[PDB]
Amino acid sequence: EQFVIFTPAGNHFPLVANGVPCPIYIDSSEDKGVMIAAGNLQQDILQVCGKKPELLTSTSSKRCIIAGTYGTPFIKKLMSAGKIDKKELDGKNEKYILQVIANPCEGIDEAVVIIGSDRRGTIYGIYELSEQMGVSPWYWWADVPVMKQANVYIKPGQYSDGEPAVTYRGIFLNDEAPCLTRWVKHTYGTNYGDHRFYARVCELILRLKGNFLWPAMWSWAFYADDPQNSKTASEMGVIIGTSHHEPMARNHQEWSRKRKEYGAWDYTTNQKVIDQFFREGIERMQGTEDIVTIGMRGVKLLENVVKNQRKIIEEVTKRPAKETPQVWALYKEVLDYYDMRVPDDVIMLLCDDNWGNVCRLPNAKERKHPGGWGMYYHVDYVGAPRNSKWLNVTPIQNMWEQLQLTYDYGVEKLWILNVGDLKPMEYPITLFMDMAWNPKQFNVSNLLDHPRRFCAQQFGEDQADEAMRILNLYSKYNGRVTGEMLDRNTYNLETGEWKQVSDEYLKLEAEALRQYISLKPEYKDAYKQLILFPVQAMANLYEMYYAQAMNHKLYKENNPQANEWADKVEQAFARDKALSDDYNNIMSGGKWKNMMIQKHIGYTSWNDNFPADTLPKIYRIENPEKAVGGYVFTGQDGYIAIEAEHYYSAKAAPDTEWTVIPYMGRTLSGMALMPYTQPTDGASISYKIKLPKGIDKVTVHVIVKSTLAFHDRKGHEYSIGFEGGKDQTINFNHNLNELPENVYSIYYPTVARRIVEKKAKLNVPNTSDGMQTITFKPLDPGIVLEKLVVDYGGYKKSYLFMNESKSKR
Amino acid sequence: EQFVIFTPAGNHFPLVANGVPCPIYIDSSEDKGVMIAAGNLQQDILQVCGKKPELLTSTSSKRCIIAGTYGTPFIKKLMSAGKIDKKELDGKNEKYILQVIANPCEGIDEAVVIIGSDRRGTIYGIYELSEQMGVSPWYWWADVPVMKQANVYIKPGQYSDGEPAVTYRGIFLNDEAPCLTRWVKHTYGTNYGDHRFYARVCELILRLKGNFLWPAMWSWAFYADDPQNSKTASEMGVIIGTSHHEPMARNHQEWSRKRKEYGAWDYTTNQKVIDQFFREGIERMQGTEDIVTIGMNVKLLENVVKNQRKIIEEVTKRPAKETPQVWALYKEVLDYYDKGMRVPDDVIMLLCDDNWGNVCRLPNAKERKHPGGWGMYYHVDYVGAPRNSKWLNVTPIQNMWEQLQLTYDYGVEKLWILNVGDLKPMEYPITLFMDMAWNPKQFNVSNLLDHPRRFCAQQFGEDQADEAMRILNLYSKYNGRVTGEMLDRNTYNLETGEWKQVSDEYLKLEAEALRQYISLKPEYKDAYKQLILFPVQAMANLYEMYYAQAMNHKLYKENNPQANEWADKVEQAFARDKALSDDYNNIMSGGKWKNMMIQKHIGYTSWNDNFPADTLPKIYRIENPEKAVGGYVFTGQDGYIAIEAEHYYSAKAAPDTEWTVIPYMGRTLSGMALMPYTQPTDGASISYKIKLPKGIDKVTVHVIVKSTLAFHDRKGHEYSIGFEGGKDQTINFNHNLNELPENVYSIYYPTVARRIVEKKAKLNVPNTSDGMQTITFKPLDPGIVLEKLVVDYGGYKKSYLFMNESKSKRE
Ligand SMILES: O=C[C@H](O)[C@@H](O)[C@H](O)[C@H](O)C(=O)O
Repeated sequence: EQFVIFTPAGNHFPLVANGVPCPIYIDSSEDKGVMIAAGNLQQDILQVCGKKPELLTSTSSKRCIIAGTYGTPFIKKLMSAGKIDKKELDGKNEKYILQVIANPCEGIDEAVVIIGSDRRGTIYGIYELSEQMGVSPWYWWADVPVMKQANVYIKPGQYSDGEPAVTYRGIFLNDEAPCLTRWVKHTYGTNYGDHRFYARVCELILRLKGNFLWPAMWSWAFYADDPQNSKTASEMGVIIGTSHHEPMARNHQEWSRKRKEYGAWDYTTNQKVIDQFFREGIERMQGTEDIVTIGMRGVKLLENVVKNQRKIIEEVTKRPAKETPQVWALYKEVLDYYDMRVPDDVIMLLCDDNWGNVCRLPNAKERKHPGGWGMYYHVDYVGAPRNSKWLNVTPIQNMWEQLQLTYDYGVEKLWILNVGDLKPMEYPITLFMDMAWNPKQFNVSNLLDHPRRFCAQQFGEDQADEAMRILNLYSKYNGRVTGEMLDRNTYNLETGEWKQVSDEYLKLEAEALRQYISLKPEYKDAYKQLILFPVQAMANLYEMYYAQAMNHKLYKENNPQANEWADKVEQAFARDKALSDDYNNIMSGGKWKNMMIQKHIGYTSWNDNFPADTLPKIYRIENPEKAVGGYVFTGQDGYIAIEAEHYYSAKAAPDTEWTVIPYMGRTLSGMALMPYTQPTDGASISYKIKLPKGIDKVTVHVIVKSTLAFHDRKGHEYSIGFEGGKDQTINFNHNLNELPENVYSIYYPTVARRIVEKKAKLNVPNTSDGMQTITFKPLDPGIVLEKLVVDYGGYKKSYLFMNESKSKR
Repeated sequence: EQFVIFTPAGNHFPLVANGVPCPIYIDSSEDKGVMIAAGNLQQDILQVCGKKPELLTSTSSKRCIIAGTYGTPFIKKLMSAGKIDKKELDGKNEKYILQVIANPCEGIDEAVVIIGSDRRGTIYGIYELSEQMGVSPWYWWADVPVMKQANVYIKPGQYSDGEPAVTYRGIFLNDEAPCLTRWVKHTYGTNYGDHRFYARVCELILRLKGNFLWPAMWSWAFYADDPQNSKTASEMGVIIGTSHHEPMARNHQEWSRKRKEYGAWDYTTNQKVIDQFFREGIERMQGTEDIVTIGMNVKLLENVVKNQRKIIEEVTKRPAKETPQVWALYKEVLDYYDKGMRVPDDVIMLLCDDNWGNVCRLPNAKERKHPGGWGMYYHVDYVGAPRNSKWLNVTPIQNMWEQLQLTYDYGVEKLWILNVGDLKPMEYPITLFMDMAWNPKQFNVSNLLDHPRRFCAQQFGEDQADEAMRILNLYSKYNGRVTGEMLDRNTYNLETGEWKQVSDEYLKLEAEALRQYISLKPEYKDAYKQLILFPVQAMANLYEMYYAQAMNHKLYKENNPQANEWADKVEQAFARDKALSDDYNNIMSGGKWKNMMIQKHIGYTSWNDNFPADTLPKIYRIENPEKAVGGYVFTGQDGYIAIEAEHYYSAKAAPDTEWTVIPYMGRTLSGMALMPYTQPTDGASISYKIKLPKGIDKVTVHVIVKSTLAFHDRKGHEYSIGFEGGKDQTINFNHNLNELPENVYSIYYPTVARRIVEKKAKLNVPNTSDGMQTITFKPLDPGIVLEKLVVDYGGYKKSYLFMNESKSKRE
């Protein structure tokens, strides 16, 4: 695989040495596609080493790069210069051989030689070299830097990716408004995708070793909007197709724009016009490799359409229909129809369910279909049950798992990926393309090596593992539920599931942020696009909805903590906006402005009908300073853990106030009678609980601050007991001193941990009462009550004394 | 309070206008301390505006700053001219008045005037002006940037911090090796703390408005190592003391270093030498404001004190009461005092916290009349039982406040001295401590957090204050739970999710600190790292290390090869701990703080750091983890059994297929699928062994498979699920997952978007003699990916992740 190294070494070809690149020889007979690729190679080398290689007029230099395409005597001489068997490329599809060859031809001492079995092979060779020299396919589309190199040497040996397993390997730009469309407008000034735009797309497809494109078709018409569109793709070597409901090489919008003139999209009543519309599509794609969509939705009718479309193809081409590549999509009713006559030569394009699951795969008879089978796969969708157009939400595993299946069932003629706006599907696109190239090189053991190599490529070797880990995780997390379908109820609040997934995503963000700040500066934009932004956007969205669910829970409980969670919803909502603003406007100098504007907060339907991202509903407790006391707890799972601030009522001693010390202690806060200069006589603080009826004993754990015996050598006491029962008086610190028996056995162990936990076994006075009241009475000043746990079988020893039990006030 | 503003305004004094600072006049009569402070003021102004104010030779400039100290004739003349009453300062302690004054003296049209009741007051005035112009006390000690200003104006009015509530307000550099000691050696090129180092310390103390210092005494001797030490402190205006075990103004090391000559630290047998050692301490500190530690059976201790005070009188030719003295009551001594030990009236009785921020003893109402007053020695760093805390700040904001307010309310107001360890990273507690000692009654529970908020505003700017304060408060609280040294895999409860909770929560805090960090203007990054980010990251990571270690041990005991991942995480976090500290030491602030963050903190088995180095916590790895598959047995708890599909007991593949784990596949752990999908599944099964309570006769089993569709056969995919000893229930999980009108919107699209298919099967539990059940999943069609099973017998709660996996072990 890896033939480029970045240090000089003997019997290694010096492609760049001491900053100086060798020149490039392309024979002038080569297709313009090869030339375009060679030109990009030149530029890539310039990016790599700082000097532009010369494009040689003739076979004259000691060391150079030679690229060309099988079928030429120049290339024959070169293949027997040396020792490359014709059978390595003869009749092969989209294959290159890359090899350092000594004395390749008279006037050249040594060359790295790239020979394609056809022009795309040659292109793929060229781009393989470009890629291995450190120009990612994503150098432009995700601002992946080209690491500068003084030296670039090529290993001896013969290098090939072989032939692609899947014949046509493509993306479909779709769901393209508003992001791609406004981005294109912003970047190119055009209210359509013009050839400058499609030149970038096509360069990307080819660098990814794809060869196929369904252009954007919502409001654009690839063939019609810019007469250079087709020529650009075609000369670069990208095969163009149309989506499954765009027959006969016409873009949907060519009809829609002239609907009043064309009239009805109905074959039974408007056939002459539709046939002619069709005919013109075929005429226009003659001379190209484009694949012709057949069929039509306005069974004997559909066959007649297809019969007629194929006649039209024959009339236009003066060739049998079989010689024009065709695809018939088995998209909906049509699949039912098929379960109908389809000619042998036609690619039967099967569809996923729009969510990455294949619906139908051919059986063993079906697989004998000479035209082959296709798969149209989604990583972006607008439709039921809800649009997924925001972030990548395709788990790496799921794409792999269904594509391996797809290939194993003999679907190998055509793979086409709905990529939405292209960004931010950069990774799945790459996986898709690599899998279409060679699905059998992938198995469960090595799957993650793919995102690993991708991350090595995008962010460097030293970042690959950790970036891959995060890429894999965010893809998984996002697979769970799309941002659009995520809301306050997706996850279970009461079980801790929501907190778990929210905390987990934030942990992933922390990690992504560590990685981000560790990057060399030139990787930051790519990492932001490919890793950090999706992670932060989703982690924050999670927290928003998590905080919302908490807000609602606590609001129903009349607990003024609801207000904090409301703040968090507002903050996260604002953060969502700041994150996208940064992606659009700041990142990459605003190169991707409008690529990240998809509405995602406010869906009440499958479609994003609603105007804009909108604040999830939250509630606030008015006068939260007064919303204190009145807490009643319901025991669950055998215990009641009570944060001391959640008292039912309290009564202060004279010249004192029960005071909440927020954050005090290990958990929520502390309650203390203040000031400490006053006796506490008659103060108490009471907690109301609901035990299951019948529980007759509890062990109450009382957690106070590790206050020491500062006022009175006897130490501090409080009493704890049920209303209606006997109060136990506990002296919680009389042993917290330096006396030999105490100093190591209890004193130092205790004080370093800042709390004192005392247990009181209490008899429940009447086990028939609905509520019990536990009352804490500080008998000495300076006692800070932090927590109580009423254990009736379920308490598990916990440093935080367990999650607070259910309550409401 | 705030008298500096940063725009021009009428009736406001232009201290800096147009980038140009007005000059400074200090009368020649002023103490050198004031001069030193005025010199720093000059520098500070230079930092702020870019131009160094002139130190005027004489009272000749239209506008200038004038600072001086009550009692000089120059200041006398100045106050009896518009319009400052003598009573505002006469006899006041460490007070300033700062006031714009018109025609303050012959030759000056207008001045901002700072008048201290004494030289420290003046100094504090000066530094108040520095601070309000934007020079934090932490400008050097935590690299807090000085926001440049073209214009700095002073509000009219009279400004004062009053008198400090607590007379002596100090820090104790302690536990100082290896960090402070090596940092000093590295920075000052000395093997001891010299006067240049102590000048920085003293500058910090004075800018914080403290006045007191117990210098580092482990391997250094402040008085002896550099003869300029004492002079420097003394002339700056910092009072020097020694720690409670260093009587009579001798540093402990002065004894230790001459222990052969000396020799026994025993008053009963080596009194002549010890008395002389003492006498020399008192001779040496004459001329200074230093406070003399006294003390050293009860009759013996009284005799020592009697003799120390005779020595003080002999040396000073004055009554002992005129020499400030402090006698620490900890341990036996406190009992002696209770038991009835006579302490002379003039002595400051220094009470001690428990080394962990809790006061041990406060004076009662009678005791509080002690004329010498009372002291509190408070710790935010400690080397001792039960275990050293000398790594990070671990003092919750609330705790320092809560005990210090108590301390003050009980009339302990002569002397507050804070053990600060290496000083860094206790920057915040030190500030809180100093501000509280200044004025404890300024603080209450309702405004407490405004203190760290102002601190964060000051250090990181206004726009960062709230969020930095929030993190500061939280990390301080989190650290208060348990010290890094005392934290280990057993601190938190693993089984309840507590460990995960606190680990995840700290990492969330780090995420937040990181957001904040990367939002900062670049000049704040070093200070924020020192003050917020590093402690947060260091602790969050430490938490994860120990959390991962606990998980490792749990899973290892279960013979579950997942243990290995957790082991990786322990190694990684261990390595991260090192990277974090390396950055603090070497990269942050250009390596200014090299060696300040080298404390050992991973490896404690006992109270002291007497182990060679931070060391990898013990982890265990399952050898041959690819073979450590199957053999899982689950124990139901809480009314359900949630089973990740990979955790099967046994499996049998169909011919030419292999049960294959697809890691990460699905919503939780992974997926199990018979591969490849080109083969019929005839006879394949995968079985899970569970322990139900024997009373259970029916369960609803939720079977979670990937939303695979009917790709091979229009009938769709089936599997069977059932108990060994019971009937296998066949479920067709996707026959309805198609575009047929009945299905397309009701079930098809709602299902596939969520990537899974959950089917419930009510199963009867067959009666087994073992109490064990085996539940068996049989894919009858290719391409089925089993992800999870939940066996619900009353406890299942509908959950998107189908609830935390139940307890299991294998083999
Ligand atoms: O914790 C402090 C160090 O262990 C000692 O040098 C110190 O002298 C004593 O333990 C103290 O804390 O005052």
